Amino acid sequence: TFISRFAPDQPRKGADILVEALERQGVETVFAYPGGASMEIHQALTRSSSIRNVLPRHEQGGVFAAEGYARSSGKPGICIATSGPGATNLVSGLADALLDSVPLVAITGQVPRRMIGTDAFQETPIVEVTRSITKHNYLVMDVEDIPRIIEEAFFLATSGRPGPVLVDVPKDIQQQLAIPNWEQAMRLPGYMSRMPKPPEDSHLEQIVRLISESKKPVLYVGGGCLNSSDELGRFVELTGIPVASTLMGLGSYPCDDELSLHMLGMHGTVYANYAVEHSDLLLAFGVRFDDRVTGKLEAFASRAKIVHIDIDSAEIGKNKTPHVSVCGDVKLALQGMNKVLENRAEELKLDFGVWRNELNVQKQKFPLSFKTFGEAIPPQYAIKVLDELTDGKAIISTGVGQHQMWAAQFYNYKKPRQWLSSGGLGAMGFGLPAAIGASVANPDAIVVDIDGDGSFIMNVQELATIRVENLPVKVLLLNNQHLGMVMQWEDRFYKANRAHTFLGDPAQEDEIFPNMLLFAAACGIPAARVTKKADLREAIQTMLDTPGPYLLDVICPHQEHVLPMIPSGGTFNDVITEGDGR
Amino acid sequence: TFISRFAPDQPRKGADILVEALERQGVETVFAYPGGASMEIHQALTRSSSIRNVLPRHEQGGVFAAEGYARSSGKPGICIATSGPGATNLVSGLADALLDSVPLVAITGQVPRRMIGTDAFQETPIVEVTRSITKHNYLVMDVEDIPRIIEEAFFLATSGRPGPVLVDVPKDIQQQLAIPNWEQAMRLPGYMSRMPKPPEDSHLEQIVRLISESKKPVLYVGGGCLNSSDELGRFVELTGIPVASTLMGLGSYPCDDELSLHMLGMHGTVYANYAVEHSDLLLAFGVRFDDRVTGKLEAFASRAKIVHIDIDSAEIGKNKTPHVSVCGDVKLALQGMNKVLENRAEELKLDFGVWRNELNVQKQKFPLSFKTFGEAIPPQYAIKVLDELTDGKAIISTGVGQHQMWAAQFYNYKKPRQWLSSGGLGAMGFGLPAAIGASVANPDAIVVDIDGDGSFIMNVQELATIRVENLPVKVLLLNNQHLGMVMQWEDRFYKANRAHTFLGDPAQEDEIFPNMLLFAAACGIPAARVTKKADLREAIQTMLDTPGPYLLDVICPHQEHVLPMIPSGGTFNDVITEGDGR
Amino acid sequence: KLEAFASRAKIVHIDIDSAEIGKNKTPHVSVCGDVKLALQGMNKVLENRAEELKLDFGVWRNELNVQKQKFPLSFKTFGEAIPPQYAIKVLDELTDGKAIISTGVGQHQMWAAQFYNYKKPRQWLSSGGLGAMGFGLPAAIGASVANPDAIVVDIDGDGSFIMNVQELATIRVENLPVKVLLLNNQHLGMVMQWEDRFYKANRAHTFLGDPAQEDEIFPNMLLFAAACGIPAARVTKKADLREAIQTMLDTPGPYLLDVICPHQEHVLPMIPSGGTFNDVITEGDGR
Ligand SMILES: Cc1cc2nc3c(=O)[nH]c(=O)nc-3n(C[C@H](O)[C@H](O)[C@H](O)COP(=O)(O)OP(=O)(O)OC[C@H]3O[C@@H](n4cnc5c(N)ncnc54)[C@H](O)[C@@H]3O)c2cc1C
Ligand SMILES: Cc1cc2nc3c(=O)[nH]c(=O)nc-3n(C[C@H](O)[C@H](O)[C@H](O)COP(=O)(O)OP(=O)(O)OC[C@H]3O[C@@H](n4cnc5c(N)ncnc54)[C@H](O)[C@@H]3O)c2cc1C
Ligand SMILES: Cc1ncc(Cn2c(C)c(CCOP(=O)(O)OP(=O)(O)O)sc2=O)c(N)n1
Ligand SMILES: Cc1ncc(Cn2c(C)c(CCOP(=O)(O)OP(=O)(O)O)sc2=O)c(N)n1
Ligand SMILES: Cc1ncc(Cn2c(C)c(CCOP(=O)(O)OP(=O)(O)O)sc2=O)c(N)n1
Ligand SMILES: COC(=O)c1csc(C)c1S(=O)(=O)NC(=O)n1nc(OC)n(C)c1=O
Ligand SMILES: COC(=O)c1csc(C)c1S(=O)(=O)NC(=O)n1nc(OC)n(C)c1=O
Ligand SMILES: [K+]
Ligand SMILES: [Mg+2]
Ligand SMILES: [Mg+2]
Ligand SMILES: [Mg+2]
Repeated sequence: TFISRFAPDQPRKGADILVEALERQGVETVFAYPGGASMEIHQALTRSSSIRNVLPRHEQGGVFAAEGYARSSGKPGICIATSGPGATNLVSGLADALLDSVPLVAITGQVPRRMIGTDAFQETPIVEVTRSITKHNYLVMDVEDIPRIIEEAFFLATSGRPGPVLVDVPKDIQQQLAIPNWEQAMRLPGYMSRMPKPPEDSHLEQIVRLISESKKPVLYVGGGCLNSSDELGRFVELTGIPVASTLMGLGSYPCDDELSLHMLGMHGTVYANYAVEHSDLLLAFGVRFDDRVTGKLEAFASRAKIVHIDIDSAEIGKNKTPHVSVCGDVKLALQGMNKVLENRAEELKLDFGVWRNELNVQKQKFPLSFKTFGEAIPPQYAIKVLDELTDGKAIISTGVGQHQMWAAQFYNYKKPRQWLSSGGLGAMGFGLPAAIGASVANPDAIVVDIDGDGSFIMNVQELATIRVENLPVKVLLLNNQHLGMVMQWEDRFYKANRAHTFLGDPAQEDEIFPNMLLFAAACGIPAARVTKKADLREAIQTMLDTPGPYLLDVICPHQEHVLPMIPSGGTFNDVITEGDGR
Repeated sequence: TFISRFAPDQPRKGADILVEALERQGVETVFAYPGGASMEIHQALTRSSSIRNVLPRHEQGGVFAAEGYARSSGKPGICIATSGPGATNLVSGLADALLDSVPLVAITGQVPRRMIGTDAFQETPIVEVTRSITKHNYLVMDVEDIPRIIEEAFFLATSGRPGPVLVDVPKDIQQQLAIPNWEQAMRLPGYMSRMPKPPEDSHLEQIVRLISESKKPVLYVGGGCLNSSDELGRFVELTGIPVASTLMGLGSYPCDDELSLHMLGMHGTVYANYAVEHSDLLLAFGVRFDDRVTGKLEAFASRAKIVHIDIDSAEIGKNKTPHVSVCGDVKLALQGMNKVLENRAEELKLDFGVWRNELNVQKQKFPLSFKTFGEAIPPQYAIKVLDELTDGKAIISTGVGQHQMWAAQFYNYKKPRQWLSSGGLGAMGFGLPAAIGASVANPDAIVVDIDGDGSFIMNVQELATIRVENLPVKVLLLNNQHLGMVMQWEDRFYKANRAHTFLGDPAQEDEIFPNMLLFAAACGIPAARVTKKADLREAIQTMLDTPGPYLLDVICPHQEHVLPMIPSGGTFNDVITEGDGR
Repeated sequence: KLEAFASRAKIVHIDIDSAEIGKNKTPHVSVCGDVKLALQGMNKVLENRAEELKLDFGVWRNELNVQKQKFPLSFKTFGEAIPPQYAIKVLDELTDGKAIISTGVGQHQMWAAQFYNYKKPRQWLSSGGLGAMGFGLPAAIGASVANPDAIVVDIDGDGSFIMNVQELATIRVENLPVKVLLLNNQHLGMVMQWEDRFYKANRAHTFLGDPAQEDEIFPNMLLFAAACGIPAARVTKKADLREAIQTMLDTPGPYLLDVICPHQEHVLPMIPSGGTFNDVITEGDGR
């Protein structure tokens, strides 16, 4: 039973109605940056004793924090911004959430209704701007629509394929007095009629049949499995089918496990891509056959009968055409298949040990590798040490680039929602704010932002947020003084011709620039720099053991290349295994 | 005669064609941040010896810099970004340029043509997203359309009412080899047929007639007059009509002049708003009757015959209905009227000395004012000292808020394009990057960013850009530890109830947080902090005399309110002249 | 050509749509509002200051009345053939200018506007901006329902009329006294006219009759009416025209009068599209 701060017959501002609507959705935390068109909402927030605001220093920091909050918890992330420049600053985060299917509700203040379309002060047609980069959006045109729309927004954001929903609220609506009706019915008849039914037995039996008839099966798991770790683990025990994961699905199956092929794709392991290449049965659970993974589609799993289970019908048959498909929750499909695989367990004689042996040979001949030069610090080694010292239980957010790939390759995530990273849009500056959101959602957890010097400085202002909110966010800054990923492509495809990839100061090219330590000191955040590999272990330990926020500046040689690499649009035969920029 | 780096019969990459197209437009400087979808363009830039790139640390920094470049020169500003997260990071700047009518060409890399619409890696439908916040945009679908589209984009951005134009270029187009045709004809038959003709004599004679029949005329000038300072000055000499300027029109008429009523509007001077209120003839040249200026439209210039000259027909009669109008270049209209006003100079007996005396009485009774408390530093006084020490010849960019209004009130701009400020959208974080663009465009000029601690930290990463590019950007940071403008509205309309407006650290509320000096030190930028009013003059002098970049942290009491103030939607009778938050 | 239009005039524009004020022609004085209210206000002033003002544009009116004598609306009469202009002029006389007139689109539409003197507004129903054929007959239906006691006449062309000929059924079933004055030139006249002046009279699918019997009137519109139980007749000689129209009016209920016209007629005068007043065509047809 919900308790309101207002009487059932007591008229209150629309802004107060909007906040209570959030309270009735179980919202405990918002990321809101005040402005003229949203002042009323911010006032209403202070009257709430159950909702806490985390003030960012930039709205992009706000929305990225909401994403980190969502990704690390499974709850919807909520961010609030003012009209105009506030709203437009959310855009990268909205697109980010849509591409990675992250549940998000974004609320923006708007100019009064009568002022709309007149090019008014701080006015932006944000609904028009964001229609193609949100799952859905709204323009509230009456105070009485607030309870319904808020309920619909949370429902749409969290159900089916999750995604961002934006609600635009005109200032006069916020100021209007009304008595809300919470027993309103949602107006989503089309969306609800197309909601996937629970998986039928006939479809599930067909899959189990294909498994018993295969000899080289491979699991291909992604973001859709983040809530099915238990079910998937049970499935693997009953089948013994090796698991390859996408960038978005890391941790769904334990990375330190024997049957883990780790990540597949452009920078996936040789043995993961091998498995898919030579498979005769491909179990695609919660994936979307993106080109980072497939490369040339005609060569991708060319020998396999393909099973695709997705909650979005639009994804089934989009790029790769499956032989067998199921449109529904992969969690329910796994449960159903587990029931059958156990009751008919000995009737079936599942044993892909010969196939697993073949893959384990590839794992020995072509494992993940890095080279150590003198006392210089290998970024791969740095991440591997972090894994050991945190016992693989840390929440890891990243920026985008080389360090991102290494963070995915050399850390073994035990559970889902430990790995927070921008995959589809691949937005730099994501790491630090996402870590903020994750730490708020998980106060007792070890939270580490593995960032690059390019990505880190993009939203460096959120260091202030971290200190003020007293969040124990650790920053593992891998500093190669470059935009590494772009620099790598220059080396392989443009004869190493540098085109604005150096981030330091050409007047003092051997000096580290900027001095990230002083960025931290500005925000009262303790920090240090390590350069010698011998001192690295103790330095990371110090970062972890020191209570509160910490910045560790890890200096790396920039000549390092992410390996292995399948060129864009290429095949497994085109995989690059050796070489750098020396 | 233009000289190409390629033979007329030599096939070259589309990216090389795009860069030469910029060269043929006279482009000398771009603000580009590299990414996968735009690597080809960046490669092509290095082969150019006439175009220089300024690498920002954030694309929003890039686009804001392009704006500052444009506003301070009258040339189009050019920014380049990669696909996806690069493109979306431009959005605030695009909206900003559209609302303030700033000439801008934005180029974004895009995924290959065949990949469009497939939710590909780093793909954003940026044309769809930005259609409502640009003057026009393009999606290049063939390499042979590049010369035409680039030419059209620059033409559209700089002609008529200036504005931002975005050109989206797919990666495969950049890589395709072709022989460009530069003699292509632009496909803009509609736009060109609606281009305003030069002002007719009959229209101009009607205005001059109204002037001779008036007794209380007032000039109402704005952004449209930025290229007519000479013509406008000549006009004033011949008429003796007092001048009121918008936030966007500052400097069109010299602020230190006797006939200057300074700024009108919400935070305009009492005597400027008085003049308009009691005028019988309102000469609206290059303005758009925004609500910051007019307040309640029915009360705005209720006794005046209104003359409106605008190059955009859609602006004439939008909010306020004029008696006489001219659709065309205000520069040409001024020239025509000057010719008549001089030939019929003694036939006309223009003498509004009685009206000017009435206004000068209001100027004595209600001048701009500030109070000095002990040794604390008045922000108004700080800006006034900067004016004296730079002799009013400095280029001034600002953030958004209280400091912005004070920068407009207490600095007397002699010429147009000294004043760079986000007016229509009012985007924070604009100041520092805009100063960067201005300094690149004007290497020998004194460039000063008058910023607030909220706005400054939003794009603080561009401090790195400043040092690396060795730009003599001065930062006058007015630090009140708050979001001042919002805090002011809290005091007057919400009983001073603080809702997330404090920017410091509540654990050490008397300590200045963050330490902006260390932000500068991180980027090797010399800096200092002043707290006592007695030391202020010497501190600013040091900032100016010190060669290169400099940050001056000016500590101000936060209780200050911007005055005077006409409440939103109010009239002249509702003007607030006294009070703060003490 | 906008640059030539009223090039010597100070322009006053009163419109209730602000988007229309300054769109094509830039006014010196404008009022955004109801023209009805503007007229009322100006009338009050023009009467109170009536003798203070000495308004007398008799010299200007004399100059125009000279042009009216030298260049009036005209048509030519060939033998016993029926001039469509004359047909409409006779309808005006016999209905005393009090009839509601709907039209199709084309030559007959222009003649209906030129040679009928409408006394009051909302007598004239015609598609102007879009200019949609097949408008006449259904519009007459709507007008007759709204104005049961009024004389309603659809002045239509054989191309426009047949486009929605099915509404003849509607007319009979609803027992509406809709009169149809069908001006039949066996062609798409307006298009045919442009062919004559701009394409050397090269016919491109403008003939509406049957090429196997090109002198026979096709289709037989009388039988269209008979199908829907609507009394009808056809007139060909100018001498019988007056009595035929009278019969149409005096006959209670719906009626179709098929008026046969020579197709060589051109709508005059004509200013070519995008032209000026100096480019006005005053003479010529397709003979
Ligand atoms: C520099 C860089 C390099 C990259 N290289 C790689 C790489 O080498 N390898 C790699 O894998 N990725 C790589 N990516 C990431 C890549 O772009 C995509 O983000 C990722 O591959 C797609 O993840 P996904 O296939 O698991 O589908 P997701 O984007 O995670 O979407 C989840 C899918 O499952 C469905 N789904 C959601 N919930 C359910 C449910 N309950 N039941 C059933 N279905 C559900 C959804 O409809 C959707 O189709 C890289 C990114 C960057 C920035
Ligand atoms: C916190 C804050 C407070 C503000 N308060 C105020 C205030 O108190 N007073 C104030 O004035 N502003 C204030 N503003 C700014 C305000 O929102 C607008 O930016 C500004 O008032 C509009 O400028 P403008 O009227 O000159 O037209 P502009 O936005 O500058 O546009 C120029 C106009 O002239 C036309 N034009 C352009 N070129 C030509 C040409 N060659 N010939 C003829 N016409 C041309 C254009 O079509 C356009 O209509 C404030 C902004 C902020 C952020
Ligand atoms: C906002 C933005 N701009 C540009 C890019 C393109 N981009 C860029 C410029 C990368 C290099 C990132 O540099 P870094 O220092 O943050 O990390 P690494 O040096 O490890 O690559 S990665 C990449 O794909 C992007 N993903 N996001
Ligand atoms: C990106 C963004 N967010 C929010 C606002 C709304 N806003 C805010 C939050 C202002 C206060 C700015 O604080 P400041 O420190 O930069 O300057 P002052 O303290 O002098 O006001 S001003 C204003 O209109 C805005 N204009 N732009
Ligand atoms: C539905 C439609 N199609 C085509 C046209 C173009 N059009 C055509 C084909 C006209 C000739 C109409 O023939 P008509 O018999 O109805 O009238 P006239 O012979 O008097 O011109 S008039 C004209 O502008 C149109 N206006 N409407
Ligand atoms: C924020 O912009 C708006 O909401 C706005 C656009 S038009 C219009 C009448 C309004 S408002 O309702 O009357 N609030 C307002 O002007 N302001 N102006 C401010 O600072 C100048 N603030 C803080 C407002 O709320
Ligand atoms: C940048 O994104 C794209 O341009 C892109 C989307 S789909 C597709 C086939 C391409 S690309 O032409 O083949 N370049 C590319 O993949 N990448 N990938 C990169 O890093 C992973 N870089 C730097 C690219 O250019
Ligand atoms: K930033
Ligand atoms: Mg780097
Ligand atoms: Mg401040
Ligand atoms: Mg005809």
